[PDB]
Amino acid sequence: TFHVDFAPNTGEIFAGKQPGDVTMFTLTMGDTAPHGGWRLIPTGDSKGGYMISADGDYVGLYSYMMSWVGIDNNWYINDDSPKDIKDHLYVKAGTVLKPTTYKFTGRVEEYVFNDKQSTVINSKDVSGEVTVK
Repeated sequence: TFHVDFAPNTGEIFAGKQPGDVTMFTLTMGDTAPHGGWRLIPTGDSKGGYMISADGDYVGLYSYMMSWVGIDNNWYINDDSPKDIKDHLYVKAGTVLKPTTYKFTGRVEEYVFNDKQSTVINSKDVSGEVTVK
């Protein structure tokens, strides 16, 4: 019922100063069963909303669909609906990328609301690696 697909850009990205926004990873989340929302928690070396290169450089990522809350270490979206949500984790135009492989690790959490509080009903560890030349 609950499902999470997470994946590197299936395309090819090349290094240098990116002339447009570019998606590093796609993030798709959905459940028909009832629910209030979704959050992505960047774990490990990714804490803070980063991907990390094979060389050790940390590059910030943005979410198309979700709001970023620094003090909690998560992105979140409130959404009552049965449709897969498709989000892109991307870098902004102007971001300098290197010829290397970038890694992101996180945890997606599905929750439900109860008038005052939210409560986690499913959870999945996501992980991926995207290469550039």
